[PDB]
Amino acid sequence: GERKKTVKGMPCCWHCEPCTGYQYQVDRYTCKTCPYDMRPTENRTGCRPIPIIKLEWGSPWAVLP
Ligand SMILES: CC(C)CCC[C@@H](C)[C@H]1CC[C@H]2[C@@H]3CC=C4C[C@@H](O)CC[C@]4(C)[C@H]3CC[C@]12C
Repeated sequence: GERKKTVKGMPCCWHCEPCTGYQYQVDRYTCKTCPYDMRPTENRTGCRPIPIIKLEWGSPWAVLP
């Protein structure tokens, strides 16, 4: 769940830094950027649907109506 370990001139030892928040560790060397249709979960690998909210009957801004 943490990509972009960039290899130096020698292809043996790498430095690992976090990718972007909206990006993924889908592959070892690819940040996937899962689309806006669904939000990253706790682990940065694998997409997860966004929770949905609606007009709640107990909404504080729906008392006077
Ligand atoms: C007492 C209730 C059930 C009926 C009468 C409600 C009337 C008086 C209206 C007039 C203005 C209204 C408030 C206007 C704005 C807010 C801020 C919001 O973040 C929570 C609800 C709250 C606090 C409303 C509550 C209901 C309210 C006080």
